[PDB]
Amino acid sequence: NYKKPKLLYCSNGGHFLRILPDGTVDGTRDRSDQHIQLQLSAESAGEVYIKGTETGQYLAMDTEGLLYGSQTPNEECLFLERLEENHYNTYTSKKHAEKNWFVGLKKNGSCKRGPRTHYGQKAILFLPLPVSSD
Repeated sequence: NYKKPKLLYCSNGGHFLRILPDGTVDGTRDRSDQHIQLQLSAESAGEVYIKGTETGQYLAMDTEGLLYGSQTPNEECLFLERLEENHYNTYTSKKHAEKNWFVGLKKNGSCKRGPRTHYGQKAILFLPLPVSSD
């Protein structure tokens, strides 16, 4: 299990985080979706980038709290990872950390924008899962 892709499974409705070619970020319940394979890479300890391998885009959060796919890994692409007691993780926008804006998905699969997210919500809980070698 060395350097293989990962999925991020959201507790809220069981959606996998999805980064679409047009830069849309949402969730899908379809675990065989073509746009859910991710590479999580660390910067400093507890800082991560989340890259959609099928498009080459990095997960980013804009100044309004909306998730989008960025072709370039810039300041808006860094997230602070925390490991909750329930074994799911949360991801906080580093650039907007003072606002406590999380990566989040609604039960309908759409992005729950930064200001609509809230600590303790199922919307913000993501479990990293493997993708098989082949």
